[PDB]
Amino acid sequence: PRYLKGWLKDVVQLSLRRPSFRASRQRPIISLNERILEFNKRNITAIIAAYKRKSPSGLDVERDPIEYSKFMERYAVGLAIATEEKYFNGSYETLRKIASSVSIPILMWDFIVKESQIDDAYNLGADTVALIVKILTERELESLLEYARSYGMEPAIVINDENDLDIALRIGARFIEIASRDLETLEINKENQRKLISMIPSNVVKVAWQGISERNEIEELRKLGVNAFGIGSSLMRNPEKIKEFILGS
Ligand SMILES: O=[N+]([O-])c1ccc2[nH]nnc2c1
Repeated sequence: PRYLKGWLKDVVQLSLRRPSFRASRQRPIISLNERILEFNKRNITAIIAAYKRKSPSGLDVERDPIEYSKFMERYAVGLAIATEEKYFNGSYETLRKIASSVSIPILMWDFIVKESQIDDAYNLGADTVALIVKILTERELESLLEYARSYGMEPAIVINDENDLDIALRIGARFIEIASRDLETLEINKENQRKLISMIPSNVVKVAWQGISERNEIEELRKLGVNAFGIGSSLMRNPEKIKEFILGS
């Protein structure tokens, strides 16, 4: 991983030590970026709903993850399931159970720093993973992206500034998450997010993530070329808000 400080250094150290999940996958791979483009062609707003029991940007939410994921199967283009243990209060078992219960694409959200965690995502049933530019060197990013694609996954490459975007293009990202929250300070900068979105080539599948809370914002971002919208805490609180994000109120 890159030289890191503070909580990022801590979470990367923890992830390096994460024991692997050693069972065979029992689920097809279903492409999250292809389904996003299908929604686009169908003029259906594409929301990637996240399940996260906690995050550094929100309070813990104790809801049944299965009931949540079955509800979202009706509406969302894909689910993102936060599996990191210390800061997201996640578990591989929650991912495994959700993947066993739903037939929409699933992204495993965690801090992926070694190949065995991509083996884990595949074996647990996730269709794809995020890879985070801020924590991985270019060589690790390239290696892990190639590794994930050898399983038939197309990872979301997470960026939050111009440096990250330059590295995403350099490693041949096809599917970019433009995160409006800086991982290190937790600050949201939407002006920067919109600038980055305007700099991405039109053939890359773009997900705007973090701080999206209104149908109007989604409509604005769609007009700038964004393909899909990742939304976590507002849906962890009120899953039915997803109906207004897709259909208006
Ligand atoms: O909780 N999540 O599943 C999840 C998904 C994507 C994200 N991007 N930035 N933070 C994120 C958290």
